[PDB]
Order: sequence, then C-alpha cells, then structure tokens
Amino acid sequence: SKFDVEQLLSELNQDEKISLLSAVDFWHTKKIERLGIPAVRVSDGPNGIRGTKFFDGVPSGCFPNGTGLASTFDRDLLETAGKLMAKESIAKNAAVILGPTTNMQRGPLGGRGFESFSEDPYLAGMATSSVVKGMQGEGIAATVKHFVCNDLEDQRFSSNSIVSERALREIYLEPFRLAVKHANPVCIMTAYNKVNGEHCSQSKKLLIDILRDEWKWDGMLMSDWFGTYTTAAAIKNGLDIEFPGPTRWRTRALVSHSLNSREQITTEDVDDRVRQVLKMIKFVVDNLEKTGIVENGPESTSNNTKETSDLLRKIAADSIVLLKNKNNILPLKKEDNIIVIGPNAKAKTSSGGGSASMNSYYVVSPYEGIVNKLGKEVDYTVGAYSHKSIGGLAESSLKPADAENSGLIAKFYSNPVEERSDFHVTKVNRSNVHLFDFKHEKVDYFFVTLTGQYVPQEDGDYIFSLQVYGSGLFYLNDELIIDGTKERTKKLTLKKGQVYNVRVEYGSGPTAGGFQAGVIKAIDDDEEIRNAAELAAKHDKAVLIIGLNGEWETEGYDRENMDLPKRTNELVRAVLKANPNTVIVNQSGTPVEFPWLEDANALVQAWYGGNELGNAIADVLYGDVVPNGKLSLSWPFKLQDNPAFLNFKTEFGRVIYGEDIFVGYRYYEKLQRKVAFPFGYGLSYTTFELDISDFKVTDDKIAISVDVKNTGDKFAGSEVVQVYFSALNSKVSRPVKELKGFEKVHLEPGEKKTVNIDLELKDAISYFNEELGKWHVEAGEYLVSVGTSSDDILSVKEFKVEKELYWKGL
Amino acid sequence: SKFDVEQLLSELNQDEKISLLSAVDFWHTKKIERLGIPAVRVSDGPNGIRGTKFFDGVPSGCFPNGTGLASTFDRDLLETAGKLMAKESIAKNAAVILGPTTNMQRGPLGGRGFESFSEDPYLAGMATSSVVKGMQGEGIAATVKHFVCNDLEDQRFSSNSIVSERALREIYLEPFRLAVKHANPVCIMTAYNKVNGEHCSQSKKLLIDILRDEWKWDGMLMSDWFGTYTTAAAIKNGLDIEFPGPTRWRTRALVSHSLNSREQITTEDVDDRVRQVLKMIKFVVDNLEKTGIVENGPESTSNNTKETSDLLRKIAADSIVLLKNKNNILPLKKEDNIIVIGPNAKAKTSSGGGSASMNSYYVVSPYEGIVNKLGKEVDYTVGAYSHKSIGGLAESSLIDAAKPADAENSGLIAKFYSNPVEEEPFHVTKVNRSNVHLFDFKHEKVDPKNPYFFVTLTGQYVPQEDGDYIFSLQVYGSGLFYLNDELIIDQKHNQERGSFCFGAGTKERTKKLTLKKGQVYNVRVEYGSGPTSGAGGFQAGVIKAIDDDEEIRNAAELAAKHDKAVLIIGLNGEWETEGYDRENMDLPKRTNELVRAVLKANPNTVIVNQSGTPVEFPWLEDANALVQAWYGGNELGNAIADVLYGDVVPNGKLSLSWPFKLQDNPAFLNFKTEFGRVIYGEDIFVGYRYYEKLQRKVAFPFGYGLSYTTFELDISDFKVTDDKIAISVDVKNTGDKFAGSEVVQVYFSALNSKVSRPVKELKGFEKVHLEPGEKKTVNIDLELKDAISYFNEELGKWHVEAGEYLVSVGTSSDDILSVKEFKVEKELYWKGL
Repeated sequence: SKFDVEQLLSELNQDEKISLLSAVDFWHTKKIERLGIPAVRVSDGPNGIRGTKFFDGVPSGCFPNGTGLASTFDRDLLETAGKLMAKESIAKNAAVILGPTTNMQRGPLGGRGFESFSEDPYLAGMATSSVVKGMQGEGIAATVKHFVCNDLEDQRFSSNSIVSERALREIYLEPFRLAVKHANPVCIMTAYNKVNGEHCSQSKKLLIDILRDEWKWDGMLMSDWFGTYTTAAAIKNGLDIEFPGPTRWRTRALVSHSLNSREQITTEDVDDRVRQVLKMIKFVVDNLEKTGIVENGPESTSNNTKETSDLLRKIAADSIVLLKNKNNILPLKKEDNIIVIGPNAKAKTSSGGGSASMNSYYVVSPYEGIVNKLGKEVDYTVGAYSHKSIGGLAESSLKPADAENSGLIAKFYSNPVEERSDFHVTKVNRSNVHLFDFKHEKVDYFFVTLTGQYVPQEDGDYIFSLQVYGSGLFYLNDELIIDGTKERTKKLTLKKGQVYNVRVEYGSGPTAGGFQAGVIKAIDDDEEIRNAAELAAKHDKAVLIIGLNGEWETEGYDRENMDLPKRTNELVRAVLKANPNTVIVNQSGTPVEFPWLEDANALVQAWYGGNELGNAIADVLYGDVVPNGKLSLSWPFKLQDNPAFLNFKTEFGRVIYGEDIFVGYRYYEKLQRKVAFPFGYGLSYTTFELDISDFKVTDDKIAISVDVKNTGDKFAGSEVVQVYFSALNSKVSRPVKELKGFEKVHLEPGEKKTVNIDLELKDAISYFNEELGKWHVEAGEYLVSVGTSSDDILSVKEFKVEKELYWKGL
Repeated sequence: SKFDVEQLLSELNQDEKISLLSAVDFWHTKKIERLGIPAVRVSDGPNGIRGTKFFDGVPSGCFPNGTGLASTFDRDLLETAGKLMAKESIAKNAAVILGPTTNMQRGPLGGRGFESFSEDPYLAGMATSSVVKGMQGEGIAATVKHFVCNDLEDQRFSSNSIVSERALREIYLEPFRLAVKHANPVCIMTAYNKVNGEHCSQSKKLLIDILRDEWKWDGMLMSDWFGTYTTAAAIKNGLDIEFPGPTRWRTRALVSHSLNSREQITTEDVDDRVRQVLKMIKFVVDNLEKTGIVENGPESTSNNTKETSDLLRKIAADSIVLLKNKNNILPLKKEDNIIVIGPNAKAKTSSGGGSASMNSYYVVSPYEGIVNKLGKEVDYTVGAYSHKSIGGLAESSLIDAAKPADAENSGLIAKFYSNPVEEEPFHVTKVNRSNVHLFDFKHEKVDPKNPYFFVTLTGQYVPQEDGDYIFSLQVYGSGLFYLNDELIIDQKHNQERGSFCFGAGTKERTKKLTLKKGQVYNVRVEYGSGPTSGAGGFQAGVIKAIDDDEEIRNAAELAAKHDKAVLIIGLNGEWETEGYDRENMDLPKRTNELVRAVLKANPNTVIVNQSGTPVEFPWLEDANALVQAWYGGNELGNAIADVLYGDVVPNGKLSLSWPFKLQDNPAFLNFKTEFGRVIYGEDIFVGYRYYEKLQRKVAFPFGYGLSYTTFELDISDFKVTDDKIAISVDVKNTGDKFAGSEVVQVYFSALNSKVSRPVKELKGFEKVHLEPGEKKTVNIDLELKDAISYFNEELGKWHVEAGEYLVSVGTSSDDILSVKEFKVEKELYWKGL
C-alpha cells in the first residue's frame, strides 16, 4: 500500500482536513496532490450505474428493481449481480456505488418502495449483504443506504419517523446490522429524515453509539444529497462527509470559526471524521490495481456485452413471481395463436423513477420479448392508456431514417429567442430532459431551442404535451400550440406521412431545470376497450400486460392509493370476459389492488425488469425459464388492510410507526388478516415436496437439514426453502413466526437434494428487550417451521432452549 | 410615516427577509429598492466616527476615551458630546453609531478598558445614557455594546465569562438596564464571548428573556463583527442581524434549508428577527429629513471647524483629573521658566487602539499645547522612549526627496497588485501613516471571502541627524523590507507571532543601520496580505537610536537648570488596544528611571500621565504634582495646557479605582481566558466595592480629583417618601482666587442586610460650578428601588429589603462629608426596568 491513513492524518493541515469533509461536486471527493490523495468518484445507484450525468447520460446496464431482486431469494445470484454492478461501475470509472438500498416497505405506497428489498428484515439484510459482497469482491465500495427509517418520501428532508426502540432494532436497523456483520460495507449513506426528533445525519445515537461503539463498524458515513442540516452538530455527531459539493455546511470559514470560537466541536471531532474519509480512500487506492479505476476518468459503455445481457436476462427472469396458473394456461406454446394487449406491452418500464433509474443500452419491451421468442410478428392492440403524462416525442421524432437522425437536437443559448441577433449542442433521445446536474462554462440561466421533425404514422388526432421547470413555449409548424409546472396539452388533427416542425423554446429554472415535451396518438377509450375484447375473443390466448411505471412509482413522492391507473381495470374485465384464457403480466415495484383477481386465471408479477425485462418475461411465459421467484412483500387485497394505512403521511412533520414490530407478514399473521398473496409465495411449472431430514440443537447452534424433491416429471425447477421460528411460550409478545433462513435449490424432474441451514440460536430466536436495552435469547419452547411460503409450511420441529442470553452488538 | 414596519414585513418574500438578516459589507445593511428600503450605514466608534475604512480613511473628530469621558461626572456635557458625535456621523453619512461602549473594568488590564466608562455601573449607565440621548436627539441611532461580559480581550471569540446571576445583574447588565430605561438605544451590539457557557449572540436568556420579555426593549440586536456562531440557534434565540457581510451563517441556502427541513427555526423566528431590523430602518428613514443622511453618501471632513475644535477641547479639559498638587506647583504661570520632558510629550496619543480609533483632523500633542499657550518655543528633551513598536516612517518620508515637503509629496506610495513582485497596479494610494490597516480594505479586485493581494510600498527617506537608526517591520501576512534595494528586514521566513494586528501578526523585527544626515535612502517594502500567508496589514518604521543612560542624564541635568519640569509619560494605543490585554500594570521601558532621576534633580516637576486605565507609579511619594489626562482626542494637548495654566480649573474625578500594585486588584488571578473560561471570583465586589470591603488602600480612589480651589458641602434637606428619595446639598466654593466645579457624589449603604453587600454604592451625582465664595443648592431626586435594591439570585428578583439605610454625600468614594439615615418598613420584590 502507498496509502497510510494515520501518517496522512498527521500531515494534512487544518484547511486540507476541512476540505476532505465535503465532496467537491455532485460525484467526487477532494483531491489533495500534495499528499497523493486522489479524487474518488461515486455513482448511483442500486439497480445499475448512472455515471456523472442524468441528461446526456452514457448508457449503462439497468438491473431489475430491489423488490424484484429480493424475490429471487437467491444469495448466490445476488452476489453475482453485485459483481456485475461492480464491472458496470468500473466502466464508468466510479470507485464507489451508491447502493444497495434497504429501507422497509412498512406500507405499500412508499414512492421508493420499489427500490429497497423487502418488508422482511432478514431477507432485506441477506439480499443487502449478498449485493455488497459481490460489489466489494471486485474492489468496488458499496454504500448501504439510507440509514435509517427513510420509509416514505413525503417531506423526507424534515419527516420525523417516531419509532419505538424495539421496532427500530428488530425491523429498521436489522438489515444494516446484518449487512455490517456479514459484508462490511465500506460506506453507509445517512437518511434525509429524522428519527425520534433528530436528523439522522447528526444523530450521535445512530452514527456513533450504534454504528461505532456497539457494532464496531469502521466505514465512512456520507449524507444523502443536501441531507446535512448543521455545521457543528453533524461533525461532532459522526457524519464523515457532506455531499454534494460545493459545501454548504462545511466551508473553511464555518468550520474553522466554530473551532476557534469553542462553538460545539473540537479539532479532535474534525480529525475523527477525516480519519473515516481517509479509510474510505485507502480502500479505493489499495484496490486500484484490481479495478483499473482512472481518477476523474472517462465514462464508457464497455460493459455492454453478451455476457452482461445474458446475466441481466437471467436475473430478471428469476425475479419474476408466478402468482396464479389454473387450467395449465401457462406455459404458452410457441404455436399458440395469441394477441398481446395492454398499456405496458410496448412500454419500456425498466425501473422506477428518480435516483435509481438511468439511460440504458436498450430496453426490450414485453411485446418485443414475445416477438423475439416466436420469431415473427405478433398481433397487438394497446387496449388502454395508463401514462401519468405524455412523453414519446423525442423517441419518435427526426429524409433519411437513420438511427443517428433519431430524436431532437438541443441547442443551448445564453439569451432568449425573443432577443438573439442570429454554445452547447446535444442529440436528445428521450422526451424528459432532466437538467439538474447539467454544467457548462457559460453557466452559473440559459436557454434551449429544441428542434426536429415529427411524422404521424396514422391519420387523426394527436395530443401534444409540455411540462416545465420553469419556462417554455411549444411551436408546431412555427405556430404557438402550448404556453415545477402542471402538464399542459394541445390536441391537433394531423395526416399519416406528413412532416411537421417541432420547436420548443425553453428557459432555465430560474426563468437548475428541466422540461418534457411529448406527443401521443389519441384514441377513443371506450372503443379501444371494445376492440381489445373483440380481438381477445378471436384468438386462442391473450396476453395482457398492465401495471404502473416510473412516473407512478418514483422517488420524491409516495403513491396516493394502490389502484391501477386510468381505465386498466375496465380493460382487464372486458378482456377476461371475452377470453378466460388470458394471462396477465403485471409490472410494479409494490402491490396494486387487482379487483378482478377472482376471474384472472393466470397472473405473473414481473416487477421492473431492467434492460432485458421483455426477454425474461418471454422466457417465463413459454417455459424456457421455469418461474422460481417468491414475493419479497405481502400483497394485501385492499389498501385499508395494511398496517400503515393511517400513518403513512408526514403530518405535522412526523410519522408514528403505530404498528411497532408488526410490519408486512408479521402484521397479517398476527391479525389473521387474509391477503391476496403472502410473503414468500410463488408458483412453479413443477411440484415439490420437502421434509426436515435432520435436526440438531446445542446450547448455541441450530443445524437443520431439509430434503427437497421435484415430484413433477416434466420441468426442472428451483424451489425456495424458507425457515421460520416461533416462540411457543414466551413472556413477551412476538410475531407468529419469523424468517431466519432460506435456501434455493434447483431440481431436475424426480431429483432430490438435501440442503443444510446452520444458525446460531441468538440469530434465530432473539427479540429486542426494550426495557433492558439488549437482545434476549429467552429460555423456553420454540418451533422451527419449514415451507415454501410464509403460509405453506410443510414440516416442523419443536425444541427446547434452556440457556438464556442477553447480548448487544453483531 | 410612510415607513410602515408591518406593511413591509407582509410584502417581503422569503429571500428578501433572509437578505435583511445580515449586512451587505463591513458597514451597510441590505437595500431593498422595490420597497423603498435603503442601505443603512453604521460606523465606529464610541469616541468619534471613523467612517468606512481604516486604511486611507477620511479624517475625523476624535473625542477623549470613555474612562476620560466618565471622569467628567457631567451628564449635560456627555449629552452634548453625543450631539457632536451625531453631527460628526452625519458628516460621514453614517446613520448609526457603534457606541457607546460599556463593558466593565473588573480588573485594570483589559485591552479595551480605556474604551468603556467605569467600574461603577451607576456611572457607566448614566454616561451611556447621556451619550445616547445626545446622539439620538439629533436623529442618529446609538449602538450600546458589547452585550455582555466582554470584559477582557484574551481569546474573546471563545472566552466563557462564568459569573453569578447577582454579579451579572448588579454589575454587567446594569449599565444596559439604565441605558434602556432612560435612553432607549435604537440598537445594541452582542459581545464576542460566552456567558455561563453560551455565546451571547445566541443566548435566549440574554437576547430574549431579559432584553425583550423582562425589559421590553424593542431595538435591534447586531452581532459584533464575525461574532455569529450558528445559523439556526442565533436566529431562534434573538440575534436580529449578522455583521459584516457577505454573510457566513445566513446565506439564503443555509436559512431556507434549515426552515424547509424543520431544523431548529420556523418562519416565525425569521419574521421576528426581520421585524426588528425593519424597526431600526424605520428610525433611520423617519429621521432622514432631519439628518440629511444620503444613502451610500460621500464621506467628508465638513465638520472640521472651530466650533467642533472648541467643544472637543472643552470635553477633553473637563476629563482631566488632578491627582496631586503640593506646594502650589500648579497652576503654572506664563513666566515660569520650564522644560518639557518625556516620551509622551511630542506623542500624539489621542485614543486607545482598535475599532475605537480613527484618522484625526489633527492631534495637538501636549508639547504643542504648551507652545500654543505661551506663544514661543519651549525647551524640550525626550528623556526616554516608551513605544511598544517603532512606526514613524510614512510620517517622515517623501515621495521624491527633490521636491518640497509638500502635502502631495509627504509620505510613501503604495501600489496594490494581484500577484507578488518575484502588470499595472489595481490600486494606488499615498500613505501618511506607517500602520497600514487593511481589515476593511475594499476593492473590485479583492475577494472579500479571500482578500488575496500584494503591496509594494515605496519612497525616500532623509535623516536629520548623524547616527544609528533602527528600522522595523511588522506584518500580518508576509513582507520584506529593502533599504537601497538591499534586504534589511525579513518578515517572510520563520515568522514568530507577536503583538501586531490585534495580536495576530508577527513579532517586530528590526535593523540597526548607521546613516548620514541629509543622505537620500530608498525605502521599499514588499508585502503579501493575510491569505498570502482577513487582509491584515503591516507597519514599516524608523526611529533615531539614542543612548538610554545618556538621555536620562541629560533630562535630569536639564530639569535642574529650570524652575519647573513638565514630565509627560504614559501608555498609548498599542499598549492599550482591542485584541489583547496588558501583561502588567507597569509604565514601559525606562519611564520609571527617567521619572526618578528627574524628581531628584527638580522636585518641582509636574507629571502628566496619558493612559486609559491604571498604571503603577512607584515613585509616587516623590511626585508632588500629578495630572491624569487620559487620551484626549484631537485637542488633547490644548486641554492639558488649559488645565496646567489654570485656564480650565481641573474638574475631573476618577472613573476607576487606581490601586498601588497589580496584585492588589480583585481580578489579579482570573484576568485571563484559561481552558476557555474566566471565573468572575470577586462577584459583585468590583472596583471600589472591592477595595472598600477589604479595607485595602489604593493610590487613588474612585470619584477622587483635586481643584485649584476648596469646597465644602452640607446636606440641607432630606426627605424620603414610600417611593422616592429627595436630597438637597449646599455646595460652597470656599477659596478666594479660582472659580470651579465640584462633583457631589451620593452613596447608599444597607446597614443590617441579610445578604453581604458592598460598604456603599454610588446612586447619584451632580456637578456644580461655583465662583469664589459662591454657594448653591443641588437637588438629587431618585426612586428608592433603584437606590437600595440588591439582586436576590435565589428568588430571581430584585429586592428592596426592610431595614435601615445610610446615605453618604461626598466629593469622592473616600471623602464623605455628610450622612443621613432612613428606615424602610415594607419590603419590595421587582423585575424589569
């Protein structure tokens, strides 16, 4: 190693020390050439590596979203995914990934519920631990986020999560505990919200008492972006580095003046934070030979290979959960006469919105995956629209027809169209132009002239669209058609083949920024539903693709309800009536109500599948991948059944975690409230059976062997063995049972394997004793329940525990 | 009138509100043109108005220093001083003055002890209050400072004044209480320091619970400069405006992010601070017709007039305190044969150092004063030097030693560059004063957040004597001193920290050279500002080396050959300055040896001492005539003449105890910031309250001063109502030659209190002018609660205790001439004003 933390700490002067406590820009820590300390690049996010730009982003591999990844219940595969994320990161020259995410879906409506793993803390913690192992094994630093209780988006910079120490310990801190214990993440990012009255990013209890004194974790803490709220407290209380730069709270003047005036912090506080930042740079520098990361290096698409594609396709396929399949409707045969219908059928809903999304090398739509599978054109009808806003203009705009004449051209200007006599130019491929992290020499106010030609493909009405932050004007054929803002629309009649001129005059956010101009073919909503029904009736099978998208589920706001959008439900009822052998494929990051569920004979949950989403869906539907995912989340019938129904809004600045330890399936089992599909549920195209085949308990370990067998005679497949524990005679209220182990096993038809699950008792059966402030292994009788979902328990074993244990730590 | 606080507060958007919460620059608040809110200019200081810059500043009227002003014991005159200060402030187009200063000399060694009024809170309060009424009666806003307990300089940004509530109330808050009650200052400035663990500038206790809730004062609080230490707690806890700009703690991002994240503050807190700023603005706006202040106006010398000069001379003459006068050495007569001797005789020591200082119209030295008096040359010898550092170079140099010692050719030329010497200068100035003070230096090419620049200082120096000269260099930043393009002084390599620049810059470095009379020498100083390593500054000096033993000999022998020696000694604005405290109470260098030898040679010597706070006079027993002149401003030397010659009959009384020795003082062991703190161990026993309680004799007691006449007084009426005390005092000038003023001092004592009290406390005073044989009756009226209360720290209230009380009337704290007793039947507890 050429990197010595303590030596450096002893050589840095005070100004240099202060300069290490904030990032330079959105993505980079501070270079100190004098001492051989490089700038380190970080990059979002948990489902693929975006790089240093949103607008004009270098393309990258988008992975399935977190709740889909967790539904694999496959540690090895999750490790493989983190290794591939590392390779994706190296290709962007980012030494640290801002992921994975592991907040908790205590209710279903969280705007970032798609982005984390699981309502279960053991599944969330092992998924986290597995991704981090895979990232860090390649020499790339993980950042587990957001610590802690950032479990909804509403007013997140100020929201006070008010939560008991028992629920804080057992549910919210637990996946971080597990990640730390098993994977040692190099970084953790603090949340935006408060916990019990105190912003996480200056909470000594969280940042120091727990992470440092109790858990002995020696990583680096960074703020979420702008999630610092004081100068001195955050430094005293354990926040190692403020992002993004340029610093707001930690200028040289603010910090040294606090030091020199004996206001709250000491030079020792500052050194403690600089020391953690140096340990993080030490990991990066020690790994440079292995990763090849170039300081301030170029960003490329070099990881866009067949190997990456096939692995993304596998990870997406195994994420998929088969929820219903009556009458052997699935698998489809390639000779089936089918029509594909639905608002998501030709959509590319690769991810949810915001920080975790990106510019992909490509996304295969579900329709394209089915055309690719069948090797021919497939009958289609859209059925219904379900977009939140109109986009699609850049994606369908331009003589030549080239894939390089494709889109719009953006020409940036110093002054307005209203006053220019007669600096940056960019080929725009997506209608949502997101200028937040945009930078140029001639900018801090700037203006944009967005141009191209649009050619309608059908005769009739088209609805043109524009949204801005916060100035623009939309021109078609040099006539003004449309004057953060609401969506404003103009409907106009056009003609197939005819070329129109699109011109958007935009002014920057002070007039950061952003805008979207879109267009869509208008339809008759009633007629298109009748048409899909009529068509579905005339085919053997229909495949109906529905769901939400990255505008309904997005960082920045929570969902208002659990409904499917617009006329989706009406569409589905009409199609099911016209053809009962319709398979429904749903894309969403979190649950949606299916009111017609009783009539749906085949139903597949695909999540948001990333670049290969549509091929993975085709793989499952045709049986080339046998469905093998299980729900990482409870799927209640109705929003009102959920434990957080009444407290999932920031009100008077707070959110009371009223259900306490009873989150997700812990709530439903305790109430005996029936759900549409429970935690851990998923079907296959084959049948399995299992039995505990050996069992052994000591004073400190539990060892379980489980034989699993594929009893079908046609498909090979994987089953997920899930191991739950129950206290049968505790003095303390607990959930009916708790997931503490799982193993995934692949089995040829007729094949049998034995899997082994070994755990310390303290891992299996502790609850957090709030009054004593300690975890407790309580003497008494316990049950281990082994099954293939939280309900489908197939084999059980009773055992006694005589030796008590109180513990803290890992 | 058309300026409506609540209307404007309703119309400002959030960004404009935040912009009002800090100053734009060192001296102005935020213009909000669309609402007709102008930039208000504020200026230092408590003893005259500096204007907008230290370096190259516009000349001004310097008054005598606070301790001098308080020594007049004259409310009318002090109120008249405030009016003249306002007129001065109008000439600089400053609508707000940053003064009076009224921290407390709990010990003698405070760097800014000169700057405040008195160790007695009654005198400190009544002086403050008089000066504020003077200023505000002319429509110029006062800023009483520094609230509170900024009573030494050492580590003042972090210093924790640890003080009981009773002492805090009776001594340190008290002059503020009295100022608010009688004068209603428009503003108050918060101190740099902490009080019982909390920075004054974010102390809810001080800034809200006491200022607002209990006293109901409604002015505006401003921080001392850079003395804000948080974003949200300072806003929540009552600090209305942060100075200087550009804002550190209160950018739109820090404030709006705090608000939007529900960190500490709400919009209501921000509105409460903005409201108070608006009220200060409204005072300035509603007085613009009367004052004629012009927004961002020019700064003039238009008040440099005879009327101003006469007033300053009078104010200075009445501050002087006659301390000893045996054998009628004084008044001096025109036909006395005299020599003037001493380090301060030709000195211009008009003020103490720091933010109270300024560039003067002129200063009349004591020597010049005695010369103006007689209308003829006066014999003189220096006797000894007592400078702390060597300046005097810009003052005695020329730009081109070929052309005459012109206005335009006298001094040095300073060129300012963006890069070091090793391009056209962005700024060029003619320097007259050796101390180049860059703290508020302003320029388009200078980043206020990182004042990075270089100075090339040049000119020519011609010595008027053969011999050794001692050149000198002092910096904050970096500098090289070349003489004839050869390096003579290095202040670039291995700097040591010393006294220069409020104790932040370098120890003085020097160079002894032998020079030839009339020979022309090229002075070149190359200087790098602070960030080169605020802007800071530097001083290049030169002085004539003298043989110390020899000069003492020469002074002694000369004194023997005259009827009378006039020996002028003391300290100056470098020994006594903002930024650091004095190390000891000693007169500097060889002063005391000079004095001893001069007194032995001619016991008919009058010693005149210039200091802001006490010095040990170890030869005292042998000094038969002794005058305390303080620092007397522009007219200091004409005022000293006036008093020496009996054109003004000495009428000052000491505003401070003057103990024999440093170790006698209450704060001997706790006048330093140690582990960030200062424990106020003497509690309420400060100044004369201490010496009297210990029965410890001092060289001169609080309230003491002599006249060239004698006086006698009687209490001729004394009445107590349930509510008020009425005292009449007959004062007679019982001499036959000189008219003069006597200062009647009224003290009270609680005789059987349950609580330890001081032996007695000053609660009233009147100054009365009497022709020989004349008699007058002065009337003193006062409310009981403000005369005999103590603060009951356990109950958290002031307490008029039942029992017997004594009133003492005299002409000093140690010269009581008449007493009366009264009984209080019923106790009262009270809070507020």
